[PDB]
Amino acid sequence: KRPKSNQDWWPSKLNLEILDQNARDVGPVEDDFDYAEEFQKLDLEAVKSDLEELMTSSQDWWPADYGHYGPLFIRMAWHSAGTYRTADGRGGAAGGRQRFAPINSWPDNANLDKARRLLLPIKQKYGQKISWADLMILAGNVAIESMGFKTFGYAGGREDAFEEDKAVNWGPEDEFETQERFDEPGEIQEGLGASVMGLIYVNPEGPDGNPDPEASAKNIRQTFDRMAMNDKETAALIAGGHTFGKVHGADDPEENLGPEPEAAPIEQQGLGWQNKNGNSKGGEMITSGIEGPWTQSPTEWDMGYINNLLDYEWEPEKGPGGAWQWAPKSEELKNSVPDAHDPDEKQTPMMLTTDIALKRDPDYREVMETFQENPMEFGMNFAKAWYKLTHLDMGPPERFLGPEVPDEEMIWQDPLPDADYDLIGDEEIAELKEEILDSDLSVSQLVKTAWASASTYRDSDKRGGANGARLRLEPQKNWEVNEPEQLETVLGTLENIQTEFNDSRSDGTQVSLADLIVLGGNAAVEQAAANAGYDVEIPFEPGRVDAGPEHTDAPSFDALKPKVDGVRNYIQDDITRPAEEVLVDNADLLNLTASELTALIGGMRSIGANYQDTDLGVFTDEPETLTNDFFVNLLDMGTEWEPAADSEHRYKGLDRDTGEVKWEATRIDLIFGSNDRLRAISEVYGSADAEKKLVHDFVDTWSKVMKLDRFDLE
Amino acid sequence: KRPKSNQDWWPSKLNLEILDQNARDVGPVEDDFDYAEEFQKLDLEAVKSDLEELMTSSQDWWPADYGHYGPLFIRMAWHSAGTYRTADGRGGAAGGRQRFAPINSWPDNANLDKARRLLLPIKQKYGQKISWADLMILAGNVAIESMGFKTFGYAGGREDAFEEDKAVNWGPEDEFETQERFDEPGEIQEGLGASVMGLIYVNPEGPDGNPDPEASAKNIRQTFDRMAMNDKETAALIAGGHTFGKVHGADDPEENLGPEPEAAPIEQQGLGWQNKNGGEMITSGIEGPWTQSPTEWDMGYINNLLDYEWEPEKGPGGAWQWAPKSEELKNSVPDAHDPDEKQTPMMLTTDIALKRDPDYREVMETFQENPMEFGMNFAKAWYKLTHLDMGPPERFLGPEVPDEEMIWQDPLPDADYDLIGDEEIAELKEEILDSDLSVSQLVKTAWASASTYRDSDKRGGANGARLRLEPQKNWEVNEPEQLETVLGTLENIQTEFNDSRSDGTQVSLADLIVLGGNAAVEQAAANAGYDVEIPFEPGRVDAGPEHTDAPSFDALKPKVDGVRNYIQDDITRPAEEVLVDNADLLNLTASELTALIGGMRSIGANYQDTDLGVFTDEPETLTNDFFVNLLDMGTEWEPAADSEHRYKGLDRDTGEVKWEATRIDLIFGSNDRLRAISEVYGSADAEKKLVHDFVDTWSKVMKLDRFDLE
Ligand code: HEM
Ligand code: HEM
Repeated sequence: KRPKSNQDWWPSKLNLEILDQNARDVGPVEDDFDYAEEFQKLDLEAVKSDLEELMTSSQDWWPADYGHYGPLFIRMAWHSAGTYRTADGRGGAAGGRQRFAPINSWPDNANLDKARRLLLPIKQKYGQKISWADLMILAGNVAIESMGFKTFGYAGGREDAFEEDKAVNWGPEDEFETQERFDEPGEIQEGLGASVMGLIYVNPEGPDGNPDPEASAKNIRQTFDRMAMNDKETAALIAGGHTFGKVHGADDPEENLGPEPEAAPIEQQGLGWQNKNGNSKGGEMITSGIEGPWTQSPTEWDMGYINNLLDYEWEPEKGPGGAWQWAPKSEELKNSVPDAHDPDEKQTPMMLTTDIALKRDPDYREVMETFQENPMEFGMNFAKAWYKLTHLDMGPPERFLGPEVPDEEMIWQDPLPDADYDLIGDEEIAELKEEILDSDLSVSQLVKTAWASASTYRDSDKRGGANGARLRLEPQKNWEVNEPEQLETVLGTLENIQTEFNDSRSDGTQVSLADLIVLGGNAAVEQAAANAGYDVEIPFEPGRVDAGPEHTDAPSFDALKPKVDGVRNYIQDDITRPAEEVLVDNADLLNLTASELTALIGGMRSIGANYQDTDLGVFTDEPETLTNDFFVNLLDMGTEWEPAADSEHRYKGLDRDTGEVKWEATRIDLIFGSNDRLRAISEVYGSADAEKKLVHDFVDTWSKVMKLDRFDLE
Repeated sequence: KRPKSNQDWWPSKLNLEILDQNARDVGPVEDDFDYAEEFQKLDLEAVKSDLEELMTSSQDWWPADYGHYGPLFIRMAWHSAGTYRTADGRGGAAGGRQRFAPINSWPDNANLDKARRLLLPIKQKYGQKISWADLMILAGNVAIESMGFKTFGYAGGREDAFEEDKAVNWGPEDEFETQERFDEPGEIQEGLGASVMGLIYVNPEGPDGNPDPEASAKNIRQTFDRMAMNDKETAALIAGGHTFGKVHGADDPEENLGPEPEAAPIEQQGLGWQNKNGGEMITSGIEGPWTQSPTEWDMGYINNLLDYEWEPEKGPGGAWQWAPKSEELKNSVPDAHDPDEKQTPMMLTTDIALKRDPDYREVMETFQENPMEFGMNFAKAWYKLTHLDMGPPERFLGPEVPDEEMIWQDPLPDADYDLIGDEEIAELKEEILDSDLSVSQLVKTAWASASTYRDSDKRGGANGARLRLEPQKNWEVNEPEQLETVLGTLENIQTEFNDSRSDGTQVSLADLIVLGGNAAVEQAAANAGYDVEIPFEPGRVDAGPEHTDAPSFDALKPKVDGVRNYIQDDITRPAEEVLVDNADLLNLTASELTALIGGMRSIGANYQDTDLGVFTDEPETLTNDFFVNLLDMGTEWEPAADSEHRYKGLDRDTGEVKWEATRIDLIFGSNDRLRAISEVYGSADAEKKLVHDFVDTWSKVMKLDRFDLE
């Protein structure tokens, strides 16, 4: 049978498994070497040369359309990066997770198992020097280039994952190719990048399977927006992409294709969708169930897509695979395209409902008209959009490796300016820490501010962090959670210190506000530990710079705004999920393990760095003194808990005997004494000789978070 | 909502998560610090003194019955150790996993959340010096001692787990307290230690809820047998345990108790079964004490059971229970809380089972004839029950460990001789390689010796050379005929060496087996062009039949052996699932398992010397050939005709039949995660890494039962 899962018995059980993924690096790789180093040893041009040859080296087990695999590889790359969501930065091509379930078996990724299989020889040849992640995007680039279109650039550095990302919530649906996320097109439930479970963006036949182009445009626009693309970028990508290849639907996929990869027999060795007539038959190939090319020359860059779409009238019909597609009302395009495999046959172009959407929608139409009138403009926008699409989850320019990285840095890379001054030394670091502690700022204020600065980092797409001090810029400076009013006060004091420090130097040395914010936080934690009798020294890495509005796409940073913040015990009154679930989801972005999260929160409550300075979870009589009081008091059976009257997130801790109110807290605090696993960690920290251990573990986790975006140490 | 799992989309997806548990050590504890060292610092007597006081220190949130928590702690300890299964060694008290789901929420563990909570202050007071696992058993011991019965002994050493054991298959049922595992009592499906999902062993009311004691006895006998206990031990444990306390069922549990811990509100802070309404406690739904003095060791249970006639009835909680016919026992027991109230003794269907079943009755009559005999059968059975998953005697720690070692500990003799040195080792290795034994014979034999180890209960392993004794020497998988040949040759080497020595130095056959294996692996590596030096730990001893309970070792027999590509024809689960299950027992991660099998196939050490999975034309040469050829798209795979787990690999262009393989070999090229690992080892410049990873894993397995080093 099956060893069953606690998840099955209790559907609402905290999914700590997502944090366990941060406790180790699954896979055979040794944790002594970084991929960046290995990639640097790669002869990129040699790999591209091999990719070039592969493009026209048809393998019989999966015949190349028109004798060129290029279009297939472009789709592969498109789908690899296409799962990206701006909401949490998850999905995307950075880990090459298209290779693992569930993505590897999504209907929208049908036959991409074969595409990836074609690249295996090249992958084996270069080994660790090139990740599957980097290889898949490079294959897409070489494809495009070999078909007459120079790409804007390419960067390597994507480290391969060895399993799926367990933290990604792909939707509520209990079945692929079905949707329970939108009633009206354009109103998809927030936090999802697609309109249908198992699809990249939208249904190619139209919303809910109805060939309604106008409605389709609403979903296309919303989904692409959730994938960081605007109208011009979306139109450029779709049009540029569909300028190549064709759709496959020789027959109905629901009855002519075998089980997806995950459900396929062991002998298929990782492949899926076995065609009843044999995969070898190019003329019987089935993928989406839709059939036909978009242009007359499917393997050459040109204006064929835009011209076919705009210059002709189209009608909705049922294709050979039984799916909705569009045919031209004219007879000028009849059999105007050669058959993908039969040298003695021809085909007629077709358009997807989603293609017609670009022509029917007013705004998209304006863009397409402009593109048709200005080929160079079309090319320019597609080149930049393709580069963006394939690199948006790689983080800052510091992480872009290789000889093909453009000199130009794009705004979506959240670029950082150079430090035109000498860095502070050890003596200055000690000096500044003392000066910060000697100001009117409290330990709580300093800890709260440093956390506000670093807490925006997310390991999914490497965006956020303390470097740049974007906390002082829009929109962060005005985020409710950051307490704008209070924030300005703290930053003013730190700015004055910066001013006085810089003016007193005579050697060219300067300190950034970004560093002082973190340095003040470290000093505060050290002081808190000192008040408890412990002497700890937090390692500090100077060099963070102060980014300006010119380096910041303000609107794009709103996605990093936390709805729940554990360190500050902040809970937005709009959250749907239980507070603890959001807490775990956010902890994952900071690469925290269950134990680290526990030490962080429990240690923090001893210091007391709450939003609006509440006493929620602050189970101690000596605030700003780092101890294990949180755990000792949380575990005291002398206290009985209950939801607070007329409160949405408040709970009261009452003396079991007297009935007196001893403490107040939220689910963020109480989850550590409720969840079976977290309670086990709490018991360790709440024991008699575990205070020093908690202090050190807290300090280690604090330091870890403060340095998350310092890729220079990576 | 919440993120769905691949498990939900694909129910039959390989559960590699069980192997991932061997990769990292969740929990806040350092990876270096070892528990044995910390327990050594503990003042055991001080802990017992505190537990002694706790027994009569009633806490308002869970008032002690009869003013003594002893019985409750006994039940807590019995349930902690009670989930053990000999089949895989899983379950049991060694990790204190009663603290985590699903066990912490099984209906049979109702209100033990409170029992464990009572121990929290002591746990906090002593910290890392005593694990929850050790403390729960110690609490049971102190309870028994405080109520007038001396225990046989106690050993510390149980390292706390920080999560549930994902490798345990608790059963096929989709609902607690239901059973889809037996059609006739005494015929429960293989591999399960209980007759019902969510219960420790059996239904207290009777099989399928029918109060039939003769039938109940059949399930009691089979389940306890699956937990390593025979008739005398079973009767002694039940009678001894029920000499204490009572069952709680003031009203029906189905409508009077709140949700189990895992489903309880956050404010309950880990507790569950909150009563929705002198002791109105409700646990099992059955109500009443077994004896007149529930907090005193005596013959009350046995006398009440055997000296009176009993009849079944529905108690106040709506459950089956038995009442005595005589009015002599009516109101003979004080109420657990209401001092001005009395109660009549009761028996469970499972207790009446000990009287109605012919064989159990004979045992009980014997117990009643001599309390001293009953007492010691119970003392020894309680010790066994609570220590059977702790491994050999070397792992038993503390001042209360008995000088006497029991056969279930799989004891080992002392080495009454001087250990061999580096020169002797080098010499012996050469001697082995100079014999007519092949690289394959040596690797296979060393694997056969070491592969029986299981991390679940720490049984098995190469120490003791039990491979040469019954029943292992005759297991089909070990190829008896071939094994004898190897052992004979190695035995002659041992004899010659031991005689040649003059300073009293000797070498065990146990060590020669492993040394031979290592030498062979080092040779296989050398054939491929690699110089590897496998570390060797001399000191394994040769156990004899007197240190071996032969029938108990059959539980360690493999149904599937990946290294030897052996698959029993009676397996129910897919071979790859058994492979993963067995890999977990060897503490292997997915990558280690992958390196082990792949590397092993280049060496070629298959059962019956088949070419299954041996994707290389250079056998006994350690390379990454397995992966290179497995991943070659030039080859197409198909199921072998009329085969069970066999496949054929054909060249796609030439039609040449290149290879033969099993699901064991092919899963590494099919499963999404394993294939990613395979691609790494099958890469152009990864052969050296594969060789090293294989060697490291081989060495790891050979040393699994070397606790002396732990
Ligand atoms: C509104 C978004 C889109 C939808 C609904 C969509 C749709 C689809 C469908 C249904 C197929 C055919 C699969 C098959 O049967 O073989 C296909 C393929 C293709 N798509 Fe798109 N697509 C979109 C966007 C994009 C983008 C942004 C790119 C790349 C810049 C790309 C490029 C391709 C290429 C090159 C092919 C042809 C593959 C081949 O010849 O095998 N697509 N698409
Ligand atoms: C498979 C055979 C057995 C069955 C069916 C069984 C059943 C039960 C049930 C139904 C309860 C009452 C739970 C409650 O309502 O509070 C109980 C309690 C008890 N059991 Fe057993 N049991 C068995 C074996 C054992 C063994 C082997 C021992 C220990 C040597 C033990 C010791 C206890 C103790 C001392 C209590 C009383 C708890 C208290 O007073 O709170 N039991 N059992």
